Amino acid sequence: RVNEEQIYCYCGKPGKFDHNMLQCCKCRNWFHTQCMQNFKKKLLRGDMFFVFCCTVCNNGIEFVRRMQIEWVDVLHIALYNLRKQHKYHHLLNDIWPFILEQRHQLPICEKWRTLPETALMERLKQTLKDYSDRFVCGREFKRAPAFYALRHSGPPHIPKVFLEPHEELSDELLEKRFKLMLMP
Ligand SMILES: [Zn+2]
Ligand SMILES: [Zn+2]
Repeated sequence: RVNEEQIYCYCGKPGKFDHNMLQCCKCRNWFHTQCMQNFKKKLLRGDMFFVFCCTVCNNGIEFVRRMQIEWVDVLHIALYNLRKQHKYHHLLNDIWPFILEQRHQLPICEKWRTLPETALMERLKQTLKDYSDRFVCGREFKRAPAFYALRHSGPPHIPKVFLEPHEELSDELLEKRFKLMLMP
């Protein structure tokens, strides 16, 4: 009755989407990063912000590009990796440190990367408000609210990129068609 059908990589083994797996834009098949050619980077759980095209669809040349991600993406990644932390998460105590730890590693613009901490705090506070649909705000008794959590169980929202088989794989096309930003 309830057997979950697991998708498979071309290697023949199953896998998890939010755990080192990417989907080809052209063929729409899923691949283990290891089962890819020269992809060897540890990936935070939920972080799939890449544009991938396999060797089959791209004339034998594997195509990977890292996306440029916004603060909401960083926050969703933060809350997704933490929570899987025995209800909510204090902004200053649990969310703030983690982003600071990973700021260097995250695919964001230099402005975001080198942004002052006070200006960063207010920017993060507002982002969580603008994205109230994804983030619940929690308040302690007789305390200003400092607690946040994902309103639902899901991983970071990531825009789907599906190309026609005959289309060029230019960064120009990806930005014109899908409104994406790519990390240089
Ligand atoms: Zn493919
Ligand atoms: Zn595989």
